Amino acid sequence: GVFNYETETTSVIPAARLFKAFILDGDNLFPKVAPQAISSVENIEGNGGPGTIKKISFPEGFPFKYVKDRVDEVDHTNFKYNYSVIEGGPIGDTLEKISNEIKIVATPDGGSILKISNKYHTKGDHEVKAEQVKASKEMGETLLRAVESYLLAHSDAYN
Ligand SMILES: CCCCCCCCCCCCOS(=O)(=O)O
Ligand SMILES: CCCCCCCCCCCCOS(=O)(=O)O
Repeated sequence: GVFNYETETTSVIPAARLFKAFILDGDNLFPKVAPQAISSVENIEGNGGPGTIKKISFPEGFPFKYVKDRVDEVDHTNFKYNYSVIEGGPIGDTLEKISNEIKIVATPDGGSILKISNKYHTKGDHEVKAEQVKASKEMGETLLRAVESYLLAHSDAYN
């Protein structure tokens, strides 16, 4: 079955610039701006388009060693990014896949709004724990703020 989780957050970065950096160049930025959140990002196969497999390794002492994500869909026009956690970390005999959908909307003040949907695909009927989702939300938030700060301090990047 599927557990559906949802949340929203704001950014001081315009939608397109944030999408280009935070979403489309997370491979480069995450290990650079938040090394104590993500140690490395490895392209296993593909470009960045649908089907691309990436291996995200976490620092020593983290609850998980790594996860492998698969790019599902990339919409440059509507700033939509869909990806799935397909292996590692929480994935195993209790959890088959986590399908994520991200959308970034412009706001008139020059910022943006992020809408993220998480779907936990469980096999035999595990329960998904509140502290698992809450941890994942904290990770995403840490990544966003660290990228945000970088983009404020590096005006020439991702224009
Ligand atoms: C293994 C996947 C689950 C990880 C949960 C981590 C939540 C907190 C992430 C910030 C840690 C570091 O934050 S930082 O302020 O030093 O950059
Ligand atoms: C409200 C806190 C949540 C903010 C959203 C954070 C989502 C992380 C984006 C990773 C995109 C890159 O993922 S990738 O493995 O496919 O390259």
